[PDB]
Amino acid sequence: GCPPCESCHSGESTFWCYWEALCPPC
Repeated sequence: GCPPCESCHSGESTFWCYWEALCPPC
């Protein structure tokens, strides 16, 4: 499950966005 698109891709503190990174934008 991809968390809110406000994070990840140079957004907020990246927890798994540098690792899994499978979080498409809204």
